[PDB]
Amino acid sequence: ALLRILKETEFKKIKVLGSGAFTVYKGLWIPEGEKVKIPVAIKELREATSPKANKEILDEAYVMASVDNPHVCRLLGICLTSTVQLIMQLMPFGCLLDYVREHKDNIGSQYLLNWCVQIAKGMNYLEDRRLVHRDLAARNVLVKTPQHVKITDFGLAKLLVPIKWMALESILHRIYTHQSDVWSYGVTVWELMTFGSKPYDGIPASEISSILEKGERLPQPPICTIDVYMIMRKCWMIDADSRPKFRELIIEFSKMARDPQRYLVIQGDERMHLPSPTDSNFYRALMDEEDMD
Ligand SMILES: Nc1ncnc2c1ncn2[C@@H]1O[C@H](COP(=O)(O)OP(=O)(O)NP(=O)(O)O)[C@@H](O)[C@H]1O
Ligand SMILES: [Mg+2]
Repeated sequence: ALLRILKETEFKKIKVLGSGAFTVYKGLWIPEGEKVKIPVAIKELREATSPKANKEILDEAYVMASVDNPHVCRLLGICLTSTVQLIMQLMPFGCLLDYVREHKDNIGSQYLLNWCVQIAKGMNYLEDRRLVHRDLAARNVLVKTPQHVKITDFGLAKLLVPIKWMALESILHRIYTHQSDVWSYGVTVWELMTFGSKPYDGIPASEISSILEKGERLPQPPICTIDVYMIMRKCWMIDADSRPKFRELIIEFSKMARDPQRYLVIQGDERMHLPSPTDSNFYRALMDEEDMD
């Protein structure tokens, strides 16, 4: 019941928001018998085969329609035609990568650390459900409000290549576990703490696996103390079961979000605080009524 099969005639694509490797549209759901048009997000993929890619897509979409977590985007509906179209809640703020990139001069420690906690809470839920993201990145974290981030694009990757966000065991042997997701998680934290820098900028993807084996890792971002950089460093250990668990990651960034400036050194950090409750409640009443935003 968590996945609504839609007819083509009851939703319309309107404007393109972006496109990657799996095209995302700002669209309009028209419920039958009504005069309202309800904004939705529509992701359309490449070609598809009826004699095959139907249940394979539909059965795995039911999995994606079952994720129930404040920090993981749920698939709401599907339309199975020549193409494949997935309908989800439109998030008007866009991805966290472009967000922190357009707001470099305005992301405090309280936000950054809280975003880590939220991403780890999302990722930790997927593990409790025995599910592997396969494509975690700052571009796959959506901004519902600036105070509430949600992971997106779960289970896309498996049903359909981001070398610079994959663990070595995944580049070399195509092994994808919850511990490989932790690697990608660590890279995402690096994108966030650099305000959106490209990982291994300029280095060809072909050569990433070698530099990992000789022990290149992403550099400690300026604003990071070694406590945070150590945590990052531990995500990219060669031995996957030496990497932190998502559940450990929640507790630690939570600890650090309780004294933000001791762990991140941002200029004027004292003036870029979280919203007052008043602002927070107004935000939620219009944009984010979710049970535990
Ligand atoms: N539900 C959504 N609401 C609003 N914007 C969205 C939504 N889903 C995706 N987008 C944006 O649409 C664009 C395309 O996303 P997508 O096609 O998944 O490529 P990508 O995230 O940039 N990289 P990848 O997912 O790894 O292939 C990105 O700029 C996303 O932030
Ligand atoms: Mg995406």
